[PDB]
Amino acid sequence: NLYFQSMKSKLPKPVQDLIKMIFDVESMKKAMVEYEIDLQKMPLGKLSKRQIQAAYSILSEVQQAVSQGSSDSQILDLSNRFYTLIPHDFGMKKPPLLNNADSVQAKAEMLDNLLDIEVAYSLLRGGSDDSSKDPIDVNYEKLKTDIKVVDRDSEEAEIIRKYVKNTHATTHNAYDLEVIDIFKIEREGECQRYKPFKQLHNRRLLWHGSRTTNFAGILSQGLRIAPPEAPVTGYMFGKGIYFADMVSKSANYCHTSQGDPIGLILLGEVALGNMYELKHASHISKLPKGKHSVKGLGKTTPDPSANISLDGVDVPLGTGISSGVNDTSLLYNEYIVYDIAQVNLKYLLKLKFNFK
Ligand SMILES: Cn1ncnc1[C@H]1c2n[nH]c(=O)c3cc(F)cc(c23)N[C@@H]1c1ccc(F)cc1
Repeated sequence: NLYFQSMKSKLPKPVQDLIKMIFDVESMKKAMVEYEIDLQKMPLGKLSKRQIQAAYSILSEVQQAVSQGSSDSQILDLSNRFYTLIPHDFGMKKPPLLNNADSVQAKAEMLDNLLDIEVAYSLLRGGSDDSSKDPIDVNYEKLKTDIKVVDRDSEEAEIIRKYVKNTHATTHNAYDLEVIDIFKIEREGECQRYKPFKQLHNRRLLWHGSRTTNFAGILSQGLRIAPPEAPVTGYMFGKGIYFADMVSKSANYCHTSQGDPIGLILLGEVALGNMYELKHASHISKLPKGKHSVKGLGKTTPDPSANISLDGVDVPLGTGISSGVNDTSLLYNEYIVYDIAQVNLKYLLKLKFNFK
């Protein structure tokens, strides 16, 4: 042409850092190490969906054996089959026999994380690996998600920072949160998928935290419901998509540590409709007619008189008050939907966790 075209990224610097953080191979590897996976038998590139599906089904059979009665033989078999799919490093300490709810639930949570890691990794290795363009921009494109920095002095940013400041507490005072960057995101196709559900009333802007190593999968594919193969163990309100109205609650699901103290949390617009309100666990197959979601009532709720609207989207950013709620085990509210299309992701926050 007339111009020299640099091989540098065409993205702004905070977006570049976001892409590097979510495609960080070192983090993928650390996760594998923490799970004690044998990395020579099962390297990052060897993880597959079919493998993960089959391992979930095994865990469901373990769960059925725990609730409905087991033999030693059966349990040993299921453990052997699980570890054949997800090989364990014998250089490390003996792996747990899968014969109890905690182990089942820890392994299911491993599989959720590994699935998103596999997604990230396959996106990363796929494509034209030619230098026709910057690696950062190529990996950005693969997310099929528009990501823009929200200007810090814009209305949106002031509202968002307020939602964070107010709904962060002195209870989970392990850390305070600091907003580093606010991104506006739009996943390809999601607005169209969401449209019909926009018709329902009670649309709310709610938090959803997750591990950083899951975000490539989250952005490329959107928030998902655990598959049918996955065990039900540990799903307080069954297999759906869970959100909080207090940033403190969602931030726990970032599983950030003093070692890596930055996490990512979403704000999504969720079409709740009529809410089935509950005070304790209850695994949900069907929902009562008239209801389109569940709300788990907590001891603490954002002050409803300090609530705001956006596009006719309720933003419950009031400071946390005692809900007055009688006989509940939940510290905080939760909201669950059972159809992936009831969610429209709007923002992604990068936060600093300042531990004490
Ligand atoms: C599995 N899952 N799917 C969507 N969200 C989630 C988790 C969770 N993710 N992110 C959140 O912010 C969150 C906010 C809550 F108030 C409550 C939540 C969550 N419970 C969820 C939970 C449930 C079962 C489980 F074995 C692990 C974690």
